[PDB]
Amino acid sequence: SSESYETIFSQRIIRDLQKELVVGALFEELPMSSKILTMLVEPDAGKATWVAASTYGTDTTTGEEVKGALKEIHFSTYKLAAKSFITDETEEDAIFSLLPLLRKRLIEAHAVSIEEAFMTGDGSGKPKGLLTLASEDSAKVVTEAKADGSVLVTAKTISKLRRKLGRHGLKLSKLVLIVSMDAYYDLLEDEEWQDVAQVGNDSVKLQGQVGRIYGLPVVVSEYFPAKANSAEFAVIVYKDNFVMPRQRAVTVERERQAGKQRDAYYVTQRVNLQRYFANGVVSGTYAAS
Amino acid sequence: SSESYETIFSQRIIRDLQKELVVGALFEELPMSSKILTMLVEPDAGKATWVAASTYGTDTTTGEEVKGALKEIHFSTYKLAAKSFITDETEEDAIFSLLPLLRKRLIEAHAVSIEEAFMTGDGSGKPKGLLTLASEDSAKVVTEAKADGSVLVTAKTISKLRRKLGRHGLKLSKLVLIVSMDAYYDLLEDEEWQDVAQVGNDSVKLQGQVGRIYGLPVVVSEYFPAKANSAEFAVIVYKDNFVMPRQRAVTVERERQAGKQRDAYYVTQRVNLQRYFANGVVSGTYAAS
Amino acid sequence: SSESYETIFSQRIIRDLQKELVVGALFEELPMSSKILTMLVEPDAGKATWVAASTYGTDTTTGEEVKGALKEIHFSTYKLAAKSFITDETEEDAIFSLLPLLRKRLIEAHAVSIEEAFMTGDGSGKPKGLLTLASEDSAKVVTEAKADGSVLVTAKTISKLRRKLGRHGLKLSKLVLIVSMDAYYDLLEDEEWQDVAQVGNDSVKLQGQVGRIYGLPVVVSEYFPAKANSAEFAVIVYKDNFVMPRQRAVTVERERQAGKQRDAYYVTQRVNLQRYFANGVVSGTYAAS
Repeated sequence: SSESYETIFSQRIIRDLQKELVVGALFEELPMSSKILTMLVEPDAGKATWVAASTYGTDTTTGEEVKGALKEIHFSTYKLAAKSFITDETEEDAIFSLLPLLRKRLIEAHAVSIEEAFMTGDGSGKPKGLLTLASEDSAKVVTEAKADGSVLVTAKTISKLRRKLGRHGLKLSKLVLIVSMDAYYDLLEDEEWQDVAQVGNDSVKLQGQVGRIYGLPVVVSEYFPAKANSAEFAVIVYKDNFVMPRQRAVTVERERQAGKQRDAYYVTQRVNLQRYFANGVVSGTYAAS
Repeated sequence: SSESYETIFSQRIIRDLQKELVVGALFEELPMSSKILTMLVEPDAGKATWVAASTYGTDTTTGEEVKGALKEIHFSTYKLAAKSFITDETEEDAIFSLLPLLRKRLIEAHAVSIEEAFMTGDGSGKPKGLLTLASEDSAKVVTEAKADGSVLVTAKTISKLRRKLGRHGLKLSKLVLIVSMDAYYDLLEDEEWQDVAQVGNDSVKLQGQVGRIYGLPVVVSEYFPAKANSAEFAVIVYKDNFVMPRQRAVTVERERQAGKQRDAYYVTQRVNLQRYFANGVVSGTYAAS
Repeated sequence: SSESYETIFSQRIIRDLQKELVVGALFEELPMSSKILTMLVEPDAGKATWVAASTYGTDTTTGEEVKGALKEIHFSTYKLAAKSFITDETEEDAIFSLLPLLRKRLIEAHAVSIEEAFMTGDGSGKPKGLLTLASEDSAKVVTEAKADGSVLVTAKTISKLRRKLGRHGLKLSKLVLIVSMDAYYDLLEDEEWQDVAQVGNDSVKLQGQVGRIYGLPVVVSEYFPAKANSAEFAVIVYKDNFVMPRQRAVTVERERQAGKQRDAYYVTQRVNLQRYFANGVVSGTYAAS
């Protein structure tokens, strides 16, 4: 029964460390059931939470006001499988000497691809990657870094970032920056630490990454191209939208033959990631020029 | 059925979850029953009690001696509702248990709004804003620290007020400091340790607040404006002044229809916030101007 | 008599403890029992076999997708010889137990050789060693130190090599620094300890390797050849790079003759160092360059 049902109820426990890789791999889990879970509902957007039941009934104007929100929350993943195989038909002598050994790895690059696409995705097949949202959140903000040539990615930069988001965001609570390595490359190994960067070690407090640019322990991760023109910087409020419609129980399907003298194990995934607004990130930019 | 009246005390123990929002909420017990509780007392703000029996009631100077008081101790609350939809209609395709998938959110932001209103409010409908309460007694001791950038009082004025109100308040009964994360970047990322400060664990034996200098386990959490002028500290005897005069358990109101492809949610919360005497609270400042 | 079986238990338990000599090597040991574990796959080097299976998997380059990746992962370990008879003519004096002194130091230098061989080894009969496995990748980098003159060498080295380890694992898991005490003579009695060099216990905290560099902890001692041109360092994530593919160990034959009457304790051992990737480590360098 090698590569049947004897281990596959535990590689998902490995995925219980893979999704626990903090490139950003939880905003909020949205457990589910069907194909799509839809709510047409209008989120806490335009508030009005409590009223005192007392003074001015919305005090004239505007009505709704700004959305709202309708879009909707027809929320839906894809099969984001990282289906694998080996040839079992080789190791066929009561082995069982591979059993985490051939995994913890599948589950890795599985998740690595997952957050890779979470920079480098869309909605197609994989959901949104944020560089797609970067180029379209109307905050490709230019020209920040001249980048890879006569550069000063400072924090007046990041001040324009934060004062181009805290609008739609809240203010420094929580809100996140997500960057490149090249960001915390040359904006570390320096005394800048511009208003801040360096490092704010801090350890422990909360989720704890690298840097603490205004306390924000940043996401390098980076699935960018360097090449001067991308983002490094991704200023956005973590605790707003950008939620994770992660759906279901993962069923790797250790199918057998399938010829080629091999056996094939269908490292599934059905999760998704999605927002709640018109806007989202502040995007670079940190451009060719 | 569903949002009709059934998941009920559910949302009350959810309110038990963010009763534990750790900012002002840990206060003094009060299941009211009338509209406004009114007590009467010329309170702890003047007398000077007890007799030396033979020796006397202190003749000419003085006897009244000031005010007083004849205010008196009426306890005036309002209500926190929560008005928002959920479509309890198109979604009927067999989940409903989906209520926990849908809920909390509003009761969350409800409570968020609640304690931010405690920081920021006007007295009316929400109670009085904590910085406003810092403003009206001029707990603003401008400008101890100065305008967001090399800002200079560690616990210095805090020890000044650990003598000033720390006097009709005391020392570590209760004594707290709500701060900013701008302020957390000041006096955490710290080396001192004045009494306690570093790193803000700090011994422990507290109540759960982020950082601790001296023996004041500290609120950061921060619901003011940052920017140069706010009170980035909050030196208040957290056991004397400012009780919550609550009313009841918050009742939720699962009215359904309320027509036209939607429904009707109300979550009537009547806790409050009220003090007694003059001033058992300082704060900041730390000031632009 | 002695020189025989009743020793071996009380001998291999001594081996069961310097088993834990951790003085360079400690991984997750692949156990074996046959001979070769040979695995017929290409590891993590782009697959990550993600699927939409749905949209369009970019019909151009390349497929697999890059070099290579099957080595193949063969694993027949290495029979490790130590050997030393004793005064095998004189526990006819029934000493039972001078060997509690008289043994174990054989396990001492035995394991001394083991770990040296492990981190400095040719490939053959052992497997490979660290600076040796450093020594074909051009991880000999340039020119962070300069011929042991102006050797005040900090962590900029470690910064850009940390960015080299900004790689495909994480940050600081594991990411280490098997070092030299002359490499410590750079950054012991440094005034910096810039990021961190010292105390690196720092409490004590991690394995037994105190001194850390952002958590890059310390293994010095009699491995690095000096005069600048070996590494000062061993910047390797212990996780992704390497495991131990061991099988057996001590099944020492305490054979007898061996002339002038002494007992051939023909000492056995079988463990392994072997890798997967292209790169697992850059280190130093720290060169005469």
